[PDB]
Amino acid sequence: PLPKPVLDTNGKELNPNSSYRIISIGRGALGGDVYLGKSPNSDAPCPDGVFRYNSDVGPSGTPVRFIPLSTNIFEDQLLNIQFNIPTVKLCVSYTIWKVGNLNAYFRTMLLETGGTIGQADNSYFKIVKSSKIGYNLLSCPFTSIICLRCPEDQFCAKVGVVIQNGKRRLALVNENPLDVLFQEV
Amino acid sequence: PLPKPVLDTNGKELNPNSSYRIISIGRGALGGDVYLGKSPNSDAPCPDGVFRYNSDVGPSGTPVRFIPLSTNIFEDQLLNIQFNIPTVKLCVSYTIWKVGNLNAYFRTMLLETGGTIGQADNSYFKIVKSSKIGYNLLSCPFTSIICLRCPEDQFCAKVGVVIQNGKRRLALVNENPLDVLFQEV
Ligand SMILES: *[C@@H]1O[C@H](CO)[C@@H](O)[C@@H](O)[C@@H]1NC(C)=O
Ligand SMILES: *[C@@H]1O[C@H](CO)[C@@H](O)[C@@H](O)[C@@H]1NC(C)=O
Repeated sequence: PLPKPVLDTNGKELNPNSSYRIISIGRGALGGDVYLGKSPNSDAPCPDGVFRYNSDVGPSGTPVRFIPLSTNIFEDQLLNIQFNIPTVKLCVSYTIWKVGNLNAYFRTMLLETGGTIGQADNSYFKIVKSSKIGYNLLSCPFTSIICLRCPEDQFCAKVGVVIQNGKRRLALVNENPLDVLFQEV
Repeated sequence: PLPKPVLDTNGKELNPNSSYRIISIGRGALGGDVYLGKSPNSDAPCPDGVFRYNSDVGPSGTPVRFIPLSTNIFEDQLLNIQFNIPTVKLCVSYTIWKVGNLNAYFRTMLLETGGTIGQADNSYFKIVKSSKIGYNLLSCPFTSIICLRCPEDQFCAKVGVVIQNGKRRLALVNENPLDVLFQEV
């Protein structure tokens, strides 16, 4: 059963050598690209939160790029995500996607930057097919820990949104995964 | 298939109304009861770490008690653990077992106090049968998050030991779960 590659909004497969906006299936109010923001309650000296805009009628998202364990970007395979933007050089670290510590208010972990590439921690995601339209992101935190009788001894979860100060904040959810598309820039 | 009850070192089942030492199968140097200590690098104002002693030839453990979702203490069922000791009343909270945030050095989560009873977070454990001798503790953190295709959509892990400042610190492990016995006091 051959690994299936993830495609952009043009059919053309996903390339490590290129940058993409993670854009929303949902249209208008129901849409808004993923971007890099500052968490309302973060002590980080850089923007460290992963949000989507509240409508698609405003700014484009922040270009991300993907980093497989492989050579190519496939469905259902661990990878790193990283905002692909020039930074002031305190924040030079705060571009790699990561899943945070458990947040008691939201009872889930939230997406943030400050992650690492190549390492077995909280910085691994999966692209997969939505059960509805397009693609879902997964977060597979704790790759170093045997998740008992789980697929491949690995804990993974769907990536959705919670509302944090009236902004859409990507977080691990149980229902309504964010369905997304990748759009080269 | 009827729920199996967890028994102490006397055959008598485990009772919410009683206190137990979590003691080690291993003898001598290989033994040492679970106890309540202060983490070498904790900012907590109370002792907040779960350790076992380095030999069984020293002090007895700290009595814990168990708190089922049920009425009775069974194998393979979520429960809370709490040190059962009189406290100075800052620390009155710092007796309920909990699993910490991911620790990058050890690449796992560590056992600490500061947990809560009854709530869907990081304070849930399971008693089960060791694959070798006696009982293993499990930690099922993140009960609020759908662990995809995992048993009951729940991430669980074995509880073992790492060495933190030369003391034995209970933590989520992959191999060598701590095999234990419960001994009423
Ligand atoms: C991108 O750049 C390197 C340069 O050698 C190529 O080998 C190529 O395999 C990499 N991947 C793609 C999709 O271009
Ligand atoms: C302990 O105390 C209460 C008092 O009513 C009893 O109902 C009993 O069911 C509880 N459980 C055990 C094992 O004694």
